[PDB]
Amino acid sequence: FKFEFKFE
Amino acid sequence: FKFEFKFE
Amino acid sequence: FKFEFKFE
Amino acid sequence: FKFEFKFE
Amino acid sequence: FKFEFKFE
Amino acid sequence: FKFEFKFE
Amino acid sequence: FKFEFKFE
Amino acid sequence: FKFEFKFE
Amino acid sequence: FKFEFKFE
Amino acid sequence: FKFEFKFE
Amino acid sequence: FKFEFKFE
Amino acid sequence: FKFEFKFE
Amino acid sequence: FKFEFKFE
Amino acid sequence: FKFEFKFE
Amino acid sequence: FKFEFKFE
Amino acid sequence: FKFEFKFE
Amino acid sequence: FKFEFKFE
Amino acid sequence: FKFEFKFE
Amino acid sequence: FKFEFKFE
Amino acid sequence: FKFEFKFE
Amino acid sequence: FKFEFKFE
Amino acid sequence: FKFEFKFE
Amino acid sequence: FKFEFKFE
Amino acid sequence: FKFEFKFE
Amino acid sequence: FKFEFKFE
Amino acid sequence: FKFEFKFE
Amino acid sequence: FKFEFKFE
Amino acid sequence: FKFEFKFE
Amino acid sequence: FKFEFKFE
Amino acid sequence: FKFEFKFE
Amino acid sequence: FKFEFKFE
Amino acid sequence: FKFEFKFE
Amino acid sequence: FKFEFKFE
Amino acid sequence: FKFEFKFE
Amino acid sequence: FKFEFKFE
Amino acid sequence: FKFEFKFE
Amino acid sequence: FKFEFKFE
Amino acid sequence: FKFEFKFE
Amino acid sequence: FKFEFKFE
Amino acid sequence: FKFEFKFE
Amino acid sequence: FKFEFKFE
Amino acid sequence: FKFEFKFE
Amino acid sequence: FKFEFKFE
Amino acid sequence: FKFEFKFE
Amino acid sequence: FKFEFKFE
Amino acid sequence: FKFEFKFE
Amino acid sequence: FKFEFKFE
Amino acid sequence: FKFEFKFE
Amino acid sequence: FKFEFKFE
Amino acid sequence: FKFEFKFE
Amino acid sequence: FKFEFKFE
Amino acid sequence: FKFEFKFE
Amino acid sequence: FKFEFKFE
Amino acid sequence: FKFEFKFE
Amino acid sequence: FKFEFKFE
Amino acid sequence: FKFEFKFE
Amino acid sequence: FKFEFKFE
Amino acid sequence: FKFEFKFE
Amino acid sequence: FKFEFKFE
Amino acid sequence: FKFEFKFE
Amino acid sequence: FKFEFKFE
Amino acid sequence: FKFEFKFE
Amino acid sequence: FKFEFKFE
Amino acid sequence: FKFEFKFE
Amino acid sequence: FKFEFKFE
Amino acid sequence: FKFEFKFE
Amino acid sequence: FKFEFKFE
Amino acid sequence: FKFEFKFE
Amino acid sequence: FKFEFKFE
Amino acid sequence: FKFEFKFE
Amino acid sequence: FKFEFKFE
Amino acid sequence: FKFEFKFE
Amino acid sequence: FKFEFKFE
Amino acid sequence: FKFEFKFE
Amino acid sequence: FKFEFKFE
Amino acid sequence: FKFEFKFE
Amino acid sequence: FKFEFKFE
Amino acid sequence: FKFEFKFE
Amino acid sequence: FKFEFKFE
Amino acid sequence: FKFEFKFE
Amino acid sequence: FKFEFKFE
Amino acid sequence: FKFEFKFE
Amino acid sequence: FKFEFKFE
Amino acid sequence: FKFEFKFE
Amino acid sequence: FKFEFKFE
Amino acid sequence: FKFEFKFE
Amino acid sequence: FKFEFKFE
Amino acid sequence: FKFEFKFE
Amino acid sequence: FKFEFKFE
Amino acid sequence: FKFEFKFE
Amino acid sequence: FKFEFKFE
Amino acid sequence: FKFEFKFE
Amino acid sequence: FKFEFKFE
Amino acid sequence: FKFEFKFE
Amino acid sequence: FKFEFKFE
Amino acid sequence: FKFEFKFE
Amino acid sequence: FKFEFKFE
Amino acid sequence: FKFEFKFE
Amino acid sequence: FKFEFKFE
Amino acid sequence: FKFEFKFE
Amino acid sequence: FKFEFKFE
Amino acid sequence: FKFEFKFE
Amino acid sequence: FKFEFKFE
Amino acid sequence: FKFEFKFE
Amino acid sequence: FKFEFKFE
Amino acid sequence: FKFEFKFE
Amino acid sequence: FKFEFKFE
Amino acid sequence: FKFEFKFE
Amino acid sequence: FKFEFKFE
Amino acid sequence: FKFEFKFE
Amino acid sequence: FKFEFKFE
Amino acid sequence: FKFEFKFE
Amino acid sequence: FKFEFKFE
Amino acid sequence: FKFEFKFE
Amino acid sequence: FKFEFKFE
Amino acid sequence: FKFEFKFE
Amino acid sequence: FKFEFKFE
Amino acid sequence: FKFEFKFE
Amino acid sequence: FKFEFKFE
Amino acid sequence: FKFEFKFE
Amino acid sequence: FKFEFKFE
Amino acid sequence: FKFEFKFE
Amino acid sequence: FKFEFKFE
Amino acid sequence: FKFEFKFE
Amino acid sequence: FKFEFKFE
Amino acid sequence: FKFEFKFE
Amino acid sequence: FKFEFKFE
Amino acid sequence: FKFEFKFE
Amino acid sequence: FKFEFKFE
Amino acid sequence: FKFEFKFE
Amino acid sequence: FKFEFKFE
Amino acid sequence: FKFEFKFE
Amino acid sequence: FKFEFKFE
Amino acid sequence: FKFEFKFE
Amino acid sequence: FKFEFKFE
Amino acid sequence: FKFEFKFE
Amino acid sequence: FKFEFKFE
Amino acid sequence: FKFEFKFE
Amino acid sequence: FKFEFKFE
Amino acid sequence: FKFEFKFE
Amino acid sequence: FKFEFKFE
Amino acid sequence: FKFEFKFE
Amino acid sequence: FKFEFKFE
Amino acid sequence: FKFEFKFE
Repeated sequence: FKFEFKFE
Repeated sequence: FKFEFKFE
Repeated sequence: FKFEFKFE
Repeated sequence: FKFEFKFE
Repeated sequence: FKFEFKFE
Repeated sequence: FKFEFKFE
Repeated sequence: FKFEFKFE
Repeated sequence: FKFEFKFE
Repeated sequence: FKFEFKFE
Repeated sequence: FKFEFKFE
Repeated sequence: FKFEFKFE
Repeated sequence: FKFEFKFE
Repeated sequence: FKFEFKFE
Repeated sequence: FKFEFKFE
Repeated sequence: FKFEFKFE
Repeated sequence: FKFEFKFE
Repeated sequence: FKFEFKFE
Repeated sequence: FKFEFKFE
Repeated sequence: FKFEFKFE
Repeated sequence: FKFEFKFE
Repeated sequence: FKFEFKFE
Repeated sequence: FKFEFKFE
Repeated sequence: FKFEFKFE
Repeated sequence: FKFEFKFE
Repeated sequence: FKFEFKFE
Repeated sequence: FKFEFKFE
Repeated sequence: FKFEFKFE
Repeated sequence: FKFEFKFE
Repeated sequence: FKFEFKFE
Repeated sequence: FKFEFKFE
Repeated sequence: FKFEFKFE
Repeated sequence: FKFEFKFE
Repeated sequence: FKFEFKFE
Repeated sequence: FKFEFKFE
Repeated sequence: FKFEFKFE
Repeated sequence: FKFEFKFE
Repeated sequence: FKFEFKFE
Repeated sequence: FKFEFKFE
Repeated sequence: FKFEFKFE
Repeated sequence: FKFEFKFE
Repeated sequence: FKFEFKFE
Repeated sequence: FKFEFKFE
Repeated sequence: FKFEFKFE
Repeated sequence: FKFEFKFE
Repeated sequence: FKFEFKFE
Repeated sequence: FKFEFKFE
Repeated sequence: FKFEFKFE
Repeated sequence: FKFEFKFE
Repeated sequence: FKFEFKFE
Repeated sequence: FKFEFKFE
Repeated sequence: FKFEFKFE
Repeated sequence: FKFEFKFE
Repeated sequence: FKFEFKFE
Repeated sequence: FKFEFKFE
Repeated sequence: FKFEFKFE
Repeated sequence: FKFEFKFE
Repeated sequence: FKFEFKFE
Repeated sequence: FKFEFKFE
Repeated sequence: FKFEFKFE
Repeated sequence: FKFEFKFE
Repeated sequence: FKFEFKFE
Repeated sequence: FKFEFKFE
Repeated sequence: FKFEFKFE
Repeated sequence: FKFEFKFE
Repeated sequence: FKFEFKFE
Repeated sequence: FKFEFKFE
Repeated sequence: FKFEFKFE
Repeated sequence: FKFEFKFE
Repeated sequence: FKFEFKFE
Repeated sequence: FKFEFKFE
Repeated sequence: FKFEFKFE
Repeated sequence: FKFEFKFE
Repeated sequence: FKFEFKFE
Repeated sequence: FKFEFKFE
Repeated sequence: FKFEFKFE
Repeated sequence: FKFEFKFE
Repeated sequence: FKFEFKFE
Repeated sequence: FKFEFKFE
Repeated sequence: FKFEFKFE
Repeated sequence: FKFEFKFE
Repeated sequence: FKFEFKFE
Repeated sequence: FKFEFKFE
Repeated sequence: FKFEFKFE
Repeated sequence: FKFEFKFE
Repeated sequence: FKFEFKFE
Repeated sequence: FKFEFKFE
Repeated sequence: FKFEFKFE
Repeated sequence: FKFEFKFE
Repeated sequence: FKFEFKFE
Repeated sequence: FKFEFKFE
Repeated sequence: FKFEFKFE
Repeated sequence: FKFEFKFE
Repeated sequence: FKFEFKFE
Repeated sequence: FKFEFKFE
Repeated sequence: FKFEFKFE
Repeated sequence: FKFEFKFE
Repeated sequence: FKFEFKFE
Repeated sequence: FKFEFKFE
Repeated sequence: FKFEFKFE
Repeated sequence: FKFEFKFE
Repeated sequence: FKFEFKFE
Repeated sequence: FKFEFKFE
Repeated sequence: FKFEFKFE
Repeated sequence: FKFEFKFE
Repeated sequence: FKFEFKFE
Repeated sequence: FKFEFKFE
Repeated sequence: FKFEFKFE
Repeated sequence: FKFEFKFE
Repeated sequence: FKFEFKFE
Repeated sequence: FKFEFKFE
Repeated sequence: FKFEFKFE
Repeated sequence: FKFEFKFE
Repeated sequence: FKFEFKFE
Repeated sequence: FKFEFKFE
Repeated sequence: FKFEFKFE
Repeated sequence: FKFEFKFE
Repeated sequence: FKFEFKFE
Repeated sequence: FKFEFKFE
Repeated sequence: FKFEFKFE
Repeated sequence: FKFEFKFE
Repeated sequence: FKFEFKFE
Repeated sequence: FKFEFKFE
Repeated sequence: FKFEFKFE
Repeated sequence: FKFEFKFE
Repeated sequence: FKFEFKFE
Repeated sequence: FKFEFKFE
Repeated sequence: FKFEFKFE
Repeated sequence: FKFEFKFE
Repeated sequence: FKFEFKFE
Repeated sequence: FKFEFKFE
Repeated sequence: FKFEFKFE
Repeated sequence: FKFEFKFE
Repeated sequence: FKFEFKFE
Repeated sequence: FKFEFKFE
Repeated sequence: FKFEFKFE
Repeated sequence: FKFEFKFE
Repeated sequence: FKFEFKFE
Repeated sequence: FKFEFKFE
Repeated sequence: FKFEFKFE
Repeated sequence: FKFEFKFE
Repeated sequence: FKFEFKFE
Repeated sequence: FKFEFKFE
Repeated sequence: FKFEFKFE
Repeated sequence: FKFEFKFE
């Protein structure tokens, strides 16, 4: 399982 | 306002 | 899986 | 008011 | 997949 | 009141 | 695909 | 009461 | 495609 | 009561 | 295409 | 009770 | 095209 | 703002 | 069971 | 900021 | 039951 | 920073 | 029972 | 459009 | 579009 | 009972 | 779109 | 009782 | 989209 | 009582 | 998205 | 009373 | 996302 | 009273 | 994530 | 009064 | 995780 | 007054 | 886990 | 004033 | 109180 | 008070 | 008070 | 006050 | 005050 | 004030 | 003030 | 002010 | 001010 | 200002 | 300012 | 600014 | 600034 | 900045 | 900066 | 910087 | 820097 | 640096 | 103990 | 006991 | 005891 | 002890 | 005692 | 002692 | 006494 | 002594 | 006395 | 002596 | 006197 | 003498 | 006088 | 004379 | 005067 | 003359 | 003047 | 002239 | 192991 | 293992 | 494994 | 494995 | 082991 | 694997 | 694999 | 072991 | 793979 | 051992 | 050992 | 041993 | 030994 | 021995 | 020996 | 011997 | 011998 | 012999 | 695009 | 993007 | 993409 | 990405 | 991916 | 990643 | 992975 | 990792 | 490691 | 290990 | 190692 | 070991 | 080694 | 792993 | 060993 | 070796 | 041995 | 060897 | 408010 | 032992 | 042991 | 409000 | 162990 | 309201 | 273990 | 209302 | 494991 | 109402 | 895994 | 009402 | 995966 | 009522 | 993918 | 009642 | 795409 | 009852 | 209004 | 298990 | 109105 | 177990 | 309004 | 399993 | 009215 | 056990 | 599996 | 507003 | 009326 | 698979 | 036990 | 009336 | 695939 | 605002 | 009456 | 026991 997030 | 999402 | 969002 | 959406 | 929205 | 929609 | 709406 | 609709 | 409506 | 409709 | 309606 | 209709 | 109706 | 997640 | 997290 | 978790 | 944790 | 836990 | 109704 | 009804 | 009703 | 209603 | 109502 | 309502 | 209401 | 409301 | 309200 | 509100 | 409010 | 607010 | 507020 | 705030 | 605040 | 804060 | 603060 | 702090 | 009008 | 209108 | 209009 | 509009 | 528009 | 729009 | 748009 | 959009 | 978009 | 997005 | 995305 | 993400 | 991710 | 993660 | 992870 | 971990 | 672990 | 451990 | 009453 | 009366 | 009166 | 009243 | 009045 | 009032 | 007025 | 008011 | 006004 | 106000 | 304003 | 203000 | 502003 | 301010 | 600012 | 500041 | 800063 | 500082 | 028994 | 039993 | 039994 | 049984 | 019993 | 049995 | 059985 | 009994 | 059997 | 009893 | 009794 | 009693 | 009595 | 009494 | 009395 | 009294 | 009286 | 008195 | 294939 | 497949 | 397979 | 499978 | 298997 | 299984 | 088995 | 099991 | 057991 | 047994 | 036991 | 027995 | 006993 | 068994 | 007996 | 006894 | 008796 | 006795 | 008690 | 008490 | 109690 | 209790 | 209790 | 209980 | 209980 | 239970 | 239960 | 269960 | 269950 | 189940 | 089930 | 299933 | 199923 | 299926 | 299916 | 299908 | 109940 | 009910 | 029930 | 209820 | 209750 | 029902 | 049921 | 209630 | 039913 | 209560 | 059923 | 049915 | 309450 | 069925 | 049917 | 209470 | 069927 | 309260 993998996950990645970016904001701004 | 900017957003990003990654899954799998 | 990929996702991208923009507001404004 | 502006919006954007991206998928896949 | 693409999407775009405008209001006002 | 004004509206817009884009798809594809 | 395109869409447009007006009210008033 | 006034209305408008656009498609395609 | 076009559309127009009036009421009243 | 009054009504109107336009198409095409 | 055109349309018109009256009631009353 | 009164009615009206227009077409074309 | 024309149309008219009365009741009563 | 950056984020990451791993599971399994 | 395994887990991993990253921030920044 | 880094994190880790193990279970079982 | 077992558990393990790491930080930094 | 390191941690450990055992139960049962 | 009893009943009564008027329209128009 | 008057109505009258009796039951029983 | 008037209405009249009586019960009982 | 009694009842009454008007539209338009 | 006017409305009128009476009960009892 | 009594009731009244207007739209538009 | 105006509204009017009276009770009692 | 009394009531009033406007939208748009 | 303006709003107007009055009570009493 | 009185009330007022604006969005956007 | 602006807001405006008045009471009384 | 009075009120005001801005986001983003 | 900016914020603005005024009261009174 | 007055208020102001920034995140991130 | 920066913060900014002003009052008065 | 004034305020400021940093984490991490 | 660093911290920074300023007041006034 | 000023402030500073470190953990770990 | 139905009314049909077929033309064809 | 229905009203049917076929045209084919 | 229905009204149908079939064209086909 | 329904209004039907078929076109096929 | 419904309005349907079927095309097919 | 509903408005239906079928296209198939 | 609903609005449906079915395509299929 | 709802807006429905079906596509199948 | 809802907006639904069903695809299937 | 909700926004629904179904895909199945 | 909600946003739902259902896939299934 | 909520964001829902269902996957089943 | 919530974010939900339901898988099931 | 909450983040929900359901898995069942 | 919360983070929930529900498995069940 | 909370971190929730449910397992049932 | 909390950490919860619920099992049940 | 709290650490919660529920088991029921 | 129902009682149906159709008109049209 | 059920009772229908369909006039049309 | 139930009572329907469907006008249309 | 219901009482249905349909119009349309 | 319940009372419905559905106009449409 | 309810009283339903549908419009549409 | 309860009172509904659903417009749509 | 409630009073419901739906719009949409 | 309670009063709801749900717009949507 | 409540007063609900929903939007969406 | 209580007053809610839920936008969503 | 409360005043609720939800956003989301 | 109390005042809430919940953003989420 | 409180003032609540939630974020999340 | 009290003032809360809960971020989460 | 308090001032609360929650984070988490 | 009191000031809290609770991080968790 | 206090100043609270919680961590956890 | 259901069982229905409708009489009417 | 359903079992239906109609009697009218 | 359904089973219906209609008598009428 | 349905099984229908009509008797009239 | 449900058991349904309708009477109208 | 249906099976109907009509007697009348 | 349907199977019809009429007897009258 | 449910049991329903509907009369109407 | 239908099969009808009419006797009468 | 539930027991339902509807009367309308 | 529940027991419901709905009248309406 | 609950006991429900609805009246509307 | 509960007992509920809802009137509306 | 609770006793509930709702009135709306 | 509780007793609740809700009016609204 | 508690006694609850809500009024809204 | 408690007694609560909530108004709102 | 307590006595509670809430007003909001 | 919709596609049916009915075999029977 | 549906695909129907009937058999019987 | 949706796919049905109805056998009966 | 659904897949329906009916039998009966 | 969702999968149904309805047998009846 | 669901899997439905109906029987009846 | 979720799994339902509904028997009825 | 759920497993539903309905009966009825 | 839960285990639900409903009856009714 | 948790275990529920809800009878109703 | 809990054990729930509901009745009602 | 914990044990609940809730009767209601 | 607890033992709960609720009544109501 | 969760497990439900609902009988009704 | 602890023992509760809550009657209400 | 406690023993709780609640009443209310 | 401890013993409580709380009446309220 | 205590003995508690609450009243209220 | 009389009381009576006996132990042992 | 024995006990006795009077209030008021 | 033994226990006894009287109220009122 | 008599009570009786025996343990052991 | 053993237990016994009487009310009323 | 008699009770009987045995454990172990 | 073992368990036993009697009511009434 | 007798009960019997055995585990393990 | 093992389980057993008797009612009535 | 006997029950039997075995897992694993 | 394995599973087994008996009713009645 | 016997049941048998095996997974994996 | 694999699956197996027996009824009756 | 035996069942057999294999996926993948 | 692949699929397989047996009944009876 | 055997079944076989392959996709893609 | 591709498809395949076998019955019997 | 074999089947074969190809699209696109 | 009158009511009477018996059990056992 | 015996039951009785009286109404009116 | 009268009612009577027996089980077992 | 005996019960009684009176209303109005 | 009047009410009366009897138990036992 | 035995059952009985009486009405009227 | 009379009813009787047997199972097993 | 006897009870009484008066309102209005 | 055996069944019985009696009516009237 | 008036209220009256009696017990015993 | 009489009925009898057998399966297996 | 065997079946039986009796009527009258 | 006697009670009284007055409001307004 | 008699009936008999066999399959397989 | 084999079948049988008997009547009378 | 006024209030009055009597006991005994 | 007799019937027999064979397929394959 | 007598009481009084005045507010505003």
